[PDB]
Formats: sequence, structure tokens, C-alpha cells
Amino acid sequence: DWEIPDGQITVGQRIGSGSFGTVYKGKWHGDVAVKMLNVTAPTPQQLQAFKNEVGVLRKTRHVNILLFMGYSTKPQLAIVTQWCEGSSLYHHLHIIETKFEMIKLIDIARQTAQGMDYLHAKSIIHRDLKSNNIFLHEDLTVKIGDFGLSILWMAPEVIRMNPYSFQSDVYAFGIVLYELMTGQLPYSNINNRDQIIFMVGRGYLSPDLSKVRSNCPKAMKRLMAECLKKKRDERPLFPQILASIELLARSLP
Amino acid sequence: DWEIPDGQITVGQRIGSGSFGTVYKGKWHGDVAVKMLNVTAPTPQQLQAFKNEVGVLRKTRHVNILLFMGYSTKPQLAIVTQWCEGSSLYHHLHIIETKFEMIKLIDIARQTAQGMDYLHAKSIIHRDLKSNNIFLHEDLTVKIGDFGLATVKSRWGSILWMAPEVIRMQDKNPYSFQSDVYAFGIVLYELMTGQLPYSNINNRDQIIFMVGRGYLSPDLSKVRSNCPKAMKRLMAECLKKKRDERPLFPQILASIELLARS
Ligand SMILES: CC(C)(N)c1cc(NC(=O)[C@H]2CCc3ccc(Oc4ccnc5c4CCC(=O)N5)cc3C2)cc(C(F)(F)F)c1
Ligand SMILES: CC(C)(N)c1cc(NC(=O)[C@H]2CCc3ccc(Oc4ccnc5c4CCC(=O)N5)cc3C2)cc(C(F)(F)F)c1
Repeated sequence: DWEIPDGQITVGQRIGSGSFGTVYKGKWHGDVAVKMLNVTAPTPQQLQAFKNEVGVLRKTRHVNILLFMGYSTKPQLAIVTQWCEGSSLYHHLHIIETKFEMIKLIDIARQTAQGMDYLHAKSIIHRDLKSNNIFLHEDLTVKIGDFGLSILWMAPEVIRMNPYSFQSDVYAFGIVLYELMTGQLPYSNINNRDQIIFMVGRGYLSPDLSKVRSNCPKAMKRLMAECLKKKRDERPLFPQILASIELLARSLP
Repeated sequence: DWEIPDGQITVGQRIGSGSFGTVYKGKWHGDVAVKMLNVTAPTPQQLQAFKNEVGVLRKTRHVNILLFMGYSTKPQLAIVTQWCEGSSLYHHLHIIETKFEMIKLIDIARQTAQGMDYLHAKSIIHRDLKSNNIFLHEDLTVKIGDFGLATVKSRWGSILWMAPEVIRMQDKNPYSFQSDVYAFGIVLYELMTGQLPYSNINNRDQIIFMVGRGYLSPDLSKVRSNCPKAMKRLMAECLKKKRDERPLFPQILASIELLARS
């Protein structure tokens, strides 16, 4: 059992609030992260969503997965993970425009695929992989999670509309691959969210692969296309994705 | 359940090998560390020790505690944990002789204290806390474990971290939260002096006899001068020959988290 004894966790500075939960930095045997539900009485749907997240995270134990540490049901619903120092991959690529070099982008790719493989082996479908959910711990270690509190990462069959599968996550990983090698989001020239949803859903729109860094190895570019295949079945599974990056990582540095 | 699906682990490089198992660098969803038995069929009392280690590791989910990932029985009894790059605190201090900064020395203690506080709360006595069992992953993160043999052996069982009540080897069980504290106090000594205690004595049995009867004690006057007053005071508290005059880990952690921001 992973229930943290009552009255141990001291909540500190308020990080991020969302329509559902709120995150605080806190103290429990050092620095910890705390995702709380700020409600006086939780509904059955809230209670159930809590029990899912906990049920899932307790099955994870891997360097590329955000480390789960415990939960508290009284006084308020809370999930406790390690405290990570750094930013999301989203932040580095699109906000503070960190210029990583090729070797490092590939290491991020590998590590993300490393953890993704882990989740899939245990029948865990992420359902919402995106650069924002990939936290870069100490600007070294990928820690995949759900920092949720959308659309660019959604595969066609998820937009047309349970349509989630191992392959739906690969497409999201494909978009993350795109972000890494371009440094930009897909469809940056289109400024109408509703139209993107329509177009990607019909196959009219695809990420423009021509925008890759000149020094992105061909093997990376070819893997990317495989992951973005509009049809579920054509997309490689993560064991093959990893193998492909691990073959490419070989003859490069 | 944390049994790893049969035959997924590939064992590679060979790191260390006592009589109680062999440590390998392996592969399971990335680079991992593997400790396993190399006998045909394990004895009843070897299977037990395996079951205890797994029993303990399964209860730990902490940044400063070495990350247990899974175990396997077929083909062999094996424990899988995360792979760590770098070397123990012992190596850095007494073999390669890294000249760490004071801020970092305090951080190294702050983390070991964090880790120990966690284990003690989960009702886990370490029983062999020493700078050999303090791994410095990527030279910036303390991972506490029992690396018996996966790291270099200490100068002299290892004796330097044992409290007086532990060395006297009384038939009644002497291991307590405080004995871990004393070991921490010796680790602190190691950090603050860059040296091992009782370095001017060359007889193992003398050291044993004298620490036990309280005729020997670490020489406090050996510490760096840029070492805080609040640290020396604490390090003396942790080494107090009286068992329960030694601060428990929550109070230790608070004291280090105090001066850390001044
Ligand atoms: C519901 C389901 C099945 N889709 C699902 C939920 C999650 N949920 C999480 O990962 C949550 C857990 C609670 C929690 C708490 C604190 C938190 O915020 C941290 C953590 C560490 N460091 C920092 C911050 C804040 C911002 C900073 O600066 N540091 C983040 C999270 C993330 C994971 C998975 C996965 F394992 F499959 F990926 C799957
Ligand atoms: C039985 C009991 C209660 N005394 C006990 C045993 C342990 N046992 C461990 O920690 C073992 C587990 C198996 C294992 C396997 C591989 C290994 O070698 C690693 C690991 C990581 N990285 C590296 C290496 C090699 C050298 C390098 O370069 N990297 C180390 C260990 C350490 C922990 C605890 C504690 F956590 F409570 F303190 C308590």
C-alpha cells in the first residue's frame, strides 16, 4: 500500500492550477511535487479518475517515467511524485527556444521512446503524449507524465472518432519527433484551430517534413514519416521505433 | 506484482562478484543493473535473503534511494535496479580525491539525510550505511543502496561506520535508527575531512577494541575551516557514544536544511 500517513506532506509554493486539479511544490522527505484536487466533496467521477491515475502510476518504475511516491485521500485527494528541476520539452523548443545540438535531440528522442516502450509493455496507453508532457529533468533525463490540469498531437482516427491504441501514441511521438528535428510546431502557417481538426482528420493536412534541420540524419527523417502514417496499421510499434534509433545512434557522434 | 516477464533481461558486462552474487550491467527497457545468484539451485537460506531484499526494495520510491525495477527467478534469482553512471562517495573521496566545494559537500549530506529519513520512516534500518554505499549518479545525485561489491571495498566487514554498541557485538541485536545515525556522522566526517577516521592506526583489532570501549573517537579538529560551525556541532551529535542522545533523521535533516540557505 502506498498511502502516505496523514499530516506528513507540507504543501509549499503554488505551481499551476487547472479546471480539475492544482499542482504545488511541497515537502515530504525532501522536495516533492503534489497534484491536489481542490474540492470540498469529490464526485464519483472525480474519485474514479483519481483511482485510475494512482492505479496506473503504481505500476510504473522506470528512469524515463516521472517517479510516483504516494497519495493521500484525507484531508484532500492528492498525488505525490518527485520534484523535477528544469522545463518541459515544449518550453525548451517553443518558448525559450533552446538550440540543442543533433546528438542531444536524438538522445531525447531515444529516452522518450525508451519510456514509451516501457508503458506499452505494461498495457498502458498514454492517451496524451506531447512535448508539454515530456519534462526535461536537469536538462538531461526525460521524465514522461501527464501534466494535464490537445490537437496537434492527435492522429487522424482520434480526430474522426475508444479510438486510442498503441499506434495513436506513436503518432503523437511522431509529432514530438517533428518538434525536435524542426524546433517548431506543425501547421504554424495555419491560424484556425477548427480547420486543422477538419483537415488532419481527412488527410488533407500533413506535417511538412521539409522543415527538418539540414543535419538531421536521413534515418531519423524516414522513421518520422513511418510514425506519422495516416493509417493506424502502417505505423511501427515502439520496440521497432527504439531499435531504429538505437541503430542510428551507433554511427553518428 | 514486480516479477519481470520471463527471459527479457540480457546480461552484459561484469562489475563485481562476492560469494553472495554477481553484479552485471544489463538491458531491460534500456540500460539497467542486475544482481543475481550463479548457483544451480539456491539453498533455503539463500532464497530467504533474496525474498527479504525484494521485500524491502519494493517498499521504496524515493529519489535518493536506488530505484528497484523488478526481479526474476527463472532462469536464476536476479534483482534488477536502475543503472547509475559515476562512482560511490568512497571512490571520489579516498581514491581519485575529488576536491569538492563546501556547498556541494553539504548537498551530498543533505541528500543522504533525505534518503535515510525516508527509509527510517518506512521502518527500514540500513545496517551498513557507508560512503561505499553512497552512489553519486552522474556526479550530482545521491543514490543510497547496499552495493556490497559493486563498489570498492573499505579500508578494513567494514568497521569504520559502526557505533560502539555495534562493534561490541553483544548477542542482543544492537542495530537501531541511531546506529545508522552514527554511520551518517562518520560519513559526515569523511566529507568534512576528506579523510577516513583513525588513519594513524594500522591495527584492525585495536580499532575494533577501542571504538567499542570508547577509548577511541574520531578527531574533530581535522575538519576544513570553511566548514560551518552548525555542521561540526551536528556531526558531534551524531557520533555521541550514548545511543539515544543522537538525533534521529527528521531533526538531522532540518538542521542541514537550516544553514543551507545561509
Ligand atoms: C490518467 C492517465 C492514465 N492518463 C495518466 C496520468 C498521469 N499522471 C501524471 O503523470 C501526473 C501524476 C501527478 C503529478 C504530480 C505533480 C506533477 O508536477 C511535477 C512533477 C515533477 N516535477 C515538477 C512538477 C510540476 C512543475 C515542475 O516544475 N516540476 C505532475 C504530475 C503528473 C501519468 C500517466 C502516465 F504514467 F502514463 F504517463 C497516465
Ligand atoms: C537487504 C538490505 C535490507 N540490507 C538492503 C539491500 C539493498 N540492496 C541494494 O541496494 C542492491 C540491490 C541490487 C543491486 C544491483 C546492482 C547494483 O549495482 C549497480 C546499481 C546501479 N548502478 C550501478 C551499479 C554497479 C556499479 C555502477 O557503476 N552502476 C547494486 C545493487 C544494490 C538495499 C537496501 C536499502 F535500500 F534499504 F538500503 C537494503
